[PDB]
Amino acid sequence: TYIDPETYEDPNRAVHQFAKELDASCIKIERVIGAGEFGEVCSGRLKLPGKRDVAVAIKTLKVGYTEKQRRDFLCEASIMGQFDHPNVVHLEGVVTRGKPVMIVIEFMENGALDAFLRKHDGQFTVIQLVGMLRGIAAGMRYLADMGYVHRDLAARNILVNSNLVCKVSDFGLPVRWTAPEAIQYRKFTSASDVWSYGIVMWEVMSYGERPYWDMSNQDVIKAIEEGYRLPAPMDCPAGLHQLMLDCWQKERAERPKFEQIVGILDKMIRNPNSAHH
Repeated sequence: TYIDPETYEDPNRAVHQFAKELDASCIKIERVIGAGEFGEVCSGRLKLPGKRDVAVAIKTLKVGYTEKQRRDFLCEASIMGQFDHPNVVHLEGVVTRGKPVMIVIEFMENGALDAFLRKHDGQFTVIQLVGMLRGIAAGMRYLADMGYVHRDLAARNILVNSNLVCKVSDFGLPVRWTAPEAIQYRKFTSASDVWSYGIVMWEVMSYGERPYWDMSNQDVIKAIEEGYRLPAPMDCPAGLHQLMLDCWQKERAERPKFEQIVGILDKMIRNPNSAHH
């Protein structure tokens, strides 16, 4: 079960409990692949004993960090280290003292899902896109069952590997992805994650359009309050859009659970015609 590392009196102690310390000499930084909240994100490789090198992403904590930043940065590792599922990004380990501070994660060659789909706009069949959504739902089902509420589920936080497997990422600690009760009353639960999941479905079926396009945050909020919901994207079957609508139920208890979502998508894969009903 998920342990919130901020329940520890010393959060540094949780890092060492859940994340393997790595020798910096075994980490090769090859290229800068992104900017993070805390420092550059790089691709490279990690040398493991007896094994061929594994390709990794390396999140750096930029030099000159405070203790608070180090703590906040490493919290991601102390959370990610607790998980083991095919659709959740795997933690290789961390470098926390004595050498440049880093979190080392499995390399996802194709990067963030929203950018990936924008690049490959119109190149995936409904069944392929549904397969991606099913992977994300299976990752979320696992997390919800572990007692973990994500809060920032969005296509930009889903990573895609060279085999097109989609995995949940971003375990550190927005409006248009967030359930109304979470925006207004800070009630974040797995049911508000299901609302976010609905938005992710729409992002996927639209090949990475911005939810609600150019509407302002305030206009999104008001629209949702009046019963507005985003339409089926081009080529999106009606049944799949109905599942989005179900994720966006005003009353959180009426939204499907992730287990139900997985089942529904599996049925659309086995019987693709049923995606229209």
